[PDB]
Amino acid sequence: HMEPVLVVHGGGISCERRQRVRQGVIRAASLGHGVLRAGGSAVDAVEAAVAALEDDAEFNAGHGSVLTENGDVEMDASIMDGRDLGAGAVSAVRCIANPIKLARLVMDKTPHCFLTGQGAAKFAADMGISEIPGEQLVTERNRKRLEKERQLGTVGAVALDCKGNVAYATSTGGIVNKMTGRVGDSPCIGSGGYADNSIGAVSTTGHGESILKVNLARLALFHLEQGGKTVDEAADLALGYMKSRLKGLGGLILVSRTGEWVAKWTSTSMPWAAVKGGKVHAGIDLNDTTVTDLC
Amino acid sequence: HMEPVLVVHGGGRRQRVRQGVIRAASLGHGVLRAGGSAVDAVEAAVAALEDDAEFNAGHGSVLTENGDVEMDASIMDGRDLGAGAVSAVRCIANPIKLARLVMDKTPHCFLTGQGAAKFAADMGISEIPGEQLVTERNRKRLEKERLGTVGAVALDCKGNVAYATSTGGIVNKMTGRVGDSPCIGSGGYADNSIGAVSTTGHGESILKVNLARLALFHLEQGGKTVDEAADLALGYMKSRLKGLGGLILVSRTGEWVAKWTSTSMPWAAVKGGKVHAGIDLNDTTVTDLC
Ligand code: NA
Ligand code: NA
Repeated sequence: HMEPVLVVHGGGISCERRQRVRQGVIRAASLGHGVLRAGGSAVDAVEAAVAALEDDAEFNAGHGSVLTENGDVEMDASIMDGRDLGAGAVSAVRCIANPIKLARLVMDKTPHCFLTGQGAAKFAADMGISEIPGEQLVTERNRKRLEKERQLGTVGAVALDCKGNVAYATSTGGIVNKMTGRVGDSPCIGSGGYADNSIGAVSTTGHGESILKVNLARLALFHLEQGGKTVDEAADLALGYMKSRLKGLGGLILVSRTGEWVAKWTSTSMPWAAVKGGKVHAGIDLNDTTVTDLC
Repeated sequence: HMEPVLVVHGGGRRQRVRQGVIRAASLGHGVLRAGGSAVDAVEAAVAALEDDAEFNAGHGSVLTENGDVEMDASIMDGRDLGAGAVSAVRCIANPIKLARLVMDKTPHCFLTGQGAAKFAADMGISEIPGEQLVTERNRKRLEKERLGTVGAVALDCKGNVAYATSTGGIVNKMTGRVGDSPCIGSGGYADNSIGAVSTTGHGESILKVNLARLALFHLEQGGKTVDEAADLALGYMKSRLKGLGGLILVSRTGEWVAKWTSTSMPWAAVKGGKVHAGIDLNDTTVTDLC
């Protein structure tokens, strides 16, 4: 039996904002950790944590997603089971409250790993999931950001369950003013995340095009798997390469198969929280990390 | 200035198929001999395979559950890691040519569905009637259910590498299913520091192991040949997931290979005046370029 670990991240700050964002990552991580403490799977727990961050309007996924060039919300998500490399993903999903829950259904109920657009909507209907009015996903802060851009990152979770299984989930609204039908890294296995019981699990955030081009999640783990490196060093190398090769900035969370974990970023900030044992860890910048008793 | 290489593959009547891969690799190699880029050359080769009704890509793509064609394609420039991809494209003759415009004309790497059609429109590319991409063999195969991808890799005269991959997907597939072909690291990968790969076979498996980047991971922790890297990458997919397929690979120094674990994989390569081609472990031919 392994001691379970759940890590979450938000994206990339009106001080009353800092505090709600911090509260949101702590809530989603404690929620996912609760699943693991009850004997649920790593997959069950990442789904739960990421669906909570989707429902939280302060984060760029589900409700609160950034807007496309058309003032529309288009969402991407992916989930992976490190035991059998099971995977599900959805891209350019519209009018769906919880894209990560649809991605998990692609994984579990179809022989495919990735559905897009109208195909993903049809499958959602076949699963009994209802469409919601598009404007319910849109916030006034995001309308404003859209106008500004015409003259935020992802959400994610990694887990290690009591049986030694790892999983990631990632979900996002994308990048503000994106072209209709743009697909970023978050639904793409290898880039937005990767999970393998032989190594570990990763979920990423940042400049999606750079993340895709270096396959950042899978890269962090190649570094971990070849030896002589801790989770910290493996993550700094992977993010180090993205920055040096492409100038692309971002962040990642990583949990090894032995339960060591890290949150690292080369952007200015990355909301994150982790729960292991009886302690909750969280922060946003280099200097504001806190640790408190779980309850 | 390096000796240039172009490799192509098909998926998984045998003479027409063999002629196709050879025609495609010679076309792409001519681009390189004229001093065109690795990207130029992979685009040209895959577009030839798209146009050839014998290969599952572009004209000749397999049909979805609704008897429709939906195509995926990707391209990557190993010099700066530039990349473009499209998924679930309908009514477009040349998906790889759209993928290349995504790479060169947008600040994005991947477009899907109706957004990709809108971008095609912005670029001046016409939609064609959908039935034009449909052959009778494919209407037939769709009945029976009630072929893989195509690819190229290239090394050019200045030492740059690139891949392209394009596919119609899998017969009777779910609407909006996306496979490995448009996904960077899985349908292919290219990086001047190592090499380029393009893949074919069971797409979900190729996605789960990121087959293309995996082949290169084996190649880059040196003292391994391109053959060994391919067998390792492919051997892991077979053993871990029982997934079969194949790949083509060329290193930054010009060594190249075509490997597969499926029953066959049409392939061709052109290097130093010679054209190599095959379908099975047996029937390999080498002839001079004319
Ligand atoms: Na949200
Ligand atoms: Na074709």
